[PDB]
Amino acid sequence: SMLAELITSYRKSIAIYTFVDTGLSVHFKNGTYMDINELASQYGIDYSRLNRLCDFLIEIGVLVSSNDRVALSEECRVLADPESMESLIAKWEFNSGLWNAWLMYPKSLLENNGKSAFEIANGKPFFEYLDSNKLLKSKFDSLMSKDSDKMIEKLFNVYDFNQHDKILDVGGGEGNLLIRMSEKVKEKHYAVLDRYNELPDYGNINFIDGDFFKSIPSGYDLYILKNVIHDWPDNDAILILENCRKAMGNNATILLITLMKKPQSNIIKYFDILMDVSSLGKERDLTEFEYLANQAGLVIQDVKDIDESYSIIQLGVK
Amino acid sequence: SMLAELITSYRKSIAIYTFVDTGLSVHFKNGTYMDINELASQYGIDYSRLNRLCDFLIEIGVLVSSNDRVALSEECRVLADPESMESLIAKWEFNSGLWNAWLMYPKSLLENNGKSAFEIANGKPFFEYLDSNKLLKSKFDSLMSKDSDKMIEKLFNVYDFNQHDKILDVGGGEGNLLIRMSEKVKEKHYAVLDRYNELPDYGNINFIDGDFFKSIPSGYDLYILKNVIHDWPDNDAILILENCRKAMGNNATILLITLMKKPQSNIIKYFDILMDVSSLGKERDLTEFEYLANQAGLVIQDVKDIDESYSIIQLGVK
Ligand SMILES: Nc1ncnc2c1ncn2[C@@H]1O[C@H](CSCC[C@H](N)C(=O)O)[C@@H](O)[C@H]1O
Ligand SMILES: Nc1ncnc2c1ncn2[C@@H]1O[C@H](CSCC[C@H](N)C(=O)O)[C@@H](O)[C@H]1O
Ligand SMILES: [Cl-]
Ligand code: NA
Repeated sequence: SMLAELITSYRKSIAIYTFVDTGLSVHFKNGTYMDINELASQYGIDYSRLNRLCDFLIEIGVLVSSNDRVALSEECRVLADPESMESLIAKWEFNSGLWNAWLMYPKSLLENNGKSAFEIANGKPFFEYLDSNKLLKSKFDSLMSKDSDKMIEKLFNVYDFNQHDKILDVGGGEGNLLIRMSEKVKEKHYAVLDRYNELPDYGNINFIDGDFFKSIPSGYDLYILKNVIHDWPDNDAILILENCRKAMGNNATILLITLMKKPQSNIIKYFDILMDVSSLGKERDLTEFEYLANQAGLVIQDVKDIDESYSIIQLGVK
Repeated sequence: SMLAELITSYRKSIAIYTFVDTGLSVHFKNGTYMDINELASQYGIDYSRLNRLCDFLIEIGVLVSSNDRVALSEECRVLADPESMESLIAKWEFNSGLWNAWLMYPKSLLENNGKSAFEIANGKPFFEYLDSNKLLKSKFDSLMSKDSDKMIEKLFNVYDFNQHDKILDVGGGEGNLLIRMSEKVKEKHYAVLDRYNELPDYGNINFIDGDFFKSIPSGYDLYILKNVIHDWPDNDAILILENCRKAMGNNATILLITLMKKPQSNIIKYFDILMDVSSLGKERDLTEFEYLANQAGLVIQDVKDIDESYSIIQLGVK
């Protein structure tokens, strides 16, 4: 039945996770056809068990078959590229911490104690958990950087970054937004604020180890908040925006790069439940963003679509 | 996108898990509409968080909406019934033991050291884990009992159980197959063999605490193996059938009630990966069953369809 299919859908996700995690995926570049017997021998996997996994991946349209040889389907070819968005999701999404968070979604709803399903499952908030696991953080950080890679060209078209001299990426992680930005937009003071166990290095980017709940570095004319605000409950989001307001000058800009609840967005509902489970975060409409801005002592000056899901919100001091 | 959607489709599974586990589903009997605010108040869930879950359940076709009011979709009305197949799956499938088994699927393939993904994840094999968790075992056993409820009518008019005097259900669990069988096939000697922390009690049914790897009781003219063989690798399946051979008389019958890889067996690959991860089990075609029987000194006398996925295989002594 349709309902039976929905309940067992998670097995499709796990089949893809397994294909990548085993190291098999990177042998299927450019829709090339592989002998399963050969792969099984190389990796010391039982042929029959590997063939049964491939049969399932054929059934769900990830693999195609021809003369006892298997290739990635046209739509799933990106899975052979380890730097593809889909590969980076497959290498992050199924980490034991986030996987177990989902089981505590019901408990997190019934308790209503300000603890996310993730914190109930793992005994630590999401970003504390990442702070304690270097390899898992690099997998998350890599996925976030790929999001900046996919958006930078769309971003240039909707906002003139060249009008700014000093730019701070607030919660910028690896700082890939500014790395990509620095390729077209030259002779700027580029800086990134995040939580770092070790400060990263890249060109003349000023990486600052800090905490946007405590303070925001002053003296920047542009403050960028990309995929930050949706992580946080209202009060936490207001504190970040308020710390930004107190740090910034009267002629300075805050630019939110954010998913926004718009009429057509299936994808925002998937992010909404992920944000809830991960950190009691949420996706917001323009009215909810207006509320955050007003509470923080800011005003929205401009709103523009980056694409169907993503938008820029330009704020100044009220 | 189609690949991205397959990777995140587990969230659909968790959404239904959550809807049942919170106890929300039983509130929606007879396709009646509910106010989401009243629902939230009844269960002490934050209204906004419950609304966001409901928006996801509408998107995936579990709920239908009329403004602030939601009802179960025609296809998902069974979630209101706590005794439905889909409800019993939702209450079993997402136990932390089996959920975490899926993460160890890649390691189980690469290790190839006779240990299931379940045993790697949980530190003990599937049926040992159920031995030590009574509440979880009752949820597993209930789901198995429902499978018997579903096929007993089709099973009656495919095999004449009335021709036998003494019947043993080997790995029969709660013994629901014989319970339901006894309703229309009366004045028989019914017996169930399984591993029990406490003996079930029903009518004249002889519940026997045993281990089908060690011995099968003698003196029954019918031995039923329903949904047992597919749990086991070839060597364990042969041993079970060997123990049935050594127990049974020359005039006695073994009846395998089993999922079979046959033409128009739609959902066999889903069960196949489940059996692999759970206990290094597998689904088999008639040839593979032929091999198991021959190795255990048995002969396939008859094969018949129960439905599109389930078959009966009639065995006698070679
Ligand atoms: N207290 C805090 N102070 C600063 N940065 C924080 C923080 N808590 C979380 N973050 C950072 O907020 C980021 C959210 S993910 C978004 C990353 C990046 N802006 C991008 O769009 O690709 C992470 O890099 C995380 O480390
Ligand atoms: N060593 C063993 N000896 C006896 N029964 C065993 C066993 N290992 C597993 N089982 C039982 O095998 C069954 C597999 S599930 C199938 C149950 C039932 N025949 C039905 O079709 O609904 C479980 O009840 C489990 O407890
Ligand atoms: Cl939330
Ligand atoms: Na960045």
